[PDB]
Amino acid sequence: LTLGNTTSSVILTNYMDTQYYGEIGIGTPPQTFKVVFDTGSSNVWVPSSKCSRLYTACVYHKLFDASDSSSYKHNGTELTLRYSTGTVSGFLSQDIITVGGITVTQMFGEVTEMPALPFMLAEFDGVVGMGFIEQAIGRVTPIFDNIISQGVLKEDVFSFYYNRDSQSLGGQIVLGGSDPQHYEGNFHYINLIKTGVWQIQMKGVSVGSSTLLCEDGCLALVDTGASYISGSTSSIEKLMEALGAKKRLFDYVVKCNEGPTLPDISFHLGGKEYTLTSADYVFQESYSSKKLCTLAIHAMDIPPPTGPTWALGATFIRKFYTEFDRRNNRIGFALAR
Ligand SMILES: CC(C)CCNC(=O)[C@@H]1CNC[C@H](CN2CC(=O)N(c3ccccc3Cl)CC2(C)C)C1
Ligand SMILES: *[C@@H]1O[C@H](CO)[C@@H](O)[C@H](O)[C@H]1NC(C)=O
Repeated sequence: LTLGNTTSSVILTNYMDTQYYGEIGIGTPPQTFKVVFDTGSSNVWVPSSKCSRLYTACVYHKLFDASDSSSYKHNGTELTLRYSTGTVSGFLSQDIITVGGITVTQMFGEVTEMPALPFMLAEFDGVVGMGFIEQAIGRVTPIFDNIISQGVLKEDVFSFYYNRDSQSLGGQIVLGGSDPQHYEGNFHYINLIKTGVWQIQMKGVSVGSSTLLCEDGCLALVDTGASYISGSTSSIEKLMEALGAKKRLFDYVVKCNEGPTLPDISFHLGGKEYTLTSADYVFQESYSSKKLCTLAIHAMDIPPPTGPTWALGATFIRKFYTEFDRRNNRIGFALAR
């Protein structure tokens, strides 16, 4: 493990508080893509020019054209990424990828099958997984592992800052460090339950005074690629019940007036109590009683080995700056400023 003296940031754009993405270039000359950085997976993919135009999602995103890249190297083995809320499919390819000014040779998936629901709902074109090789499909090396192999980063860590807001910085990732301009107080760490997955032990979840949730203990996925906080269907039904929340098709709501009356939600992680006020988790876009406001906390059942498990996504990261320590297998939380 070589540690140099470089640091890179990626500027992130915030879309509707649910999608955070920046820019990467692929090939010679670079073909730019908007991608999301997902600690909850470990592959890289962008949609491919070879994606049937009968896939509307492809007609609406940037497509990588190998035949315009003088650095592309063929491989072609099949690939399928089955995420919690949708699937993509295609084949492996190799080329140069610029990310934060760092240039790295990388194997990625050229997706030739991307469903309208949901990809038609995506602002970005692709994903850059920030997880370990233990979660990478097709045994493909992760892009951070590859960057780490170059020995240029100060520390074997990267940090996420998601702003709430929308002219202003949308978000920011620091490869090989953190940006103290974005957090305050001290960091506080937790060791990953295991290596291979950005997940940690969670002691309890309290809704207001009356602590409903996992009084015993549970798992928490720290997930930069997720818009919401998610828990087991079971856990979430009880959580929601105590908020007077009404469960609809894909989300929970409450009469827009009742939003601010909603109590605090805390999550106990290694000693500190991480609390979110209603303003932190409601989409207050009205104050009327005649209108339903949505909650940034979904119900989602994740299977073994990973699940069952809570997910802490953009709803949480927005309040607490997050550093992913690969060297020590821990995750620091600080108060985002
Ligand atoms: C292969 C294996 C590791 C699966 C387990 N990992 C996972 O499911 C990932 C865990 N992090 C979250 C991630 C969210 N996905 C869900 C998804 O639909 N996106 C999405 C989000 C918002 C709008 C539109 C879209 Cl499309 C974003 C995105 C990133 C494609 C799935
Ligand atoms: C895809 O990469 C793997 C991993 O090294 C390799 O064995 C395989 O031969 C590649 N396929 C081709 C056709 O280049």
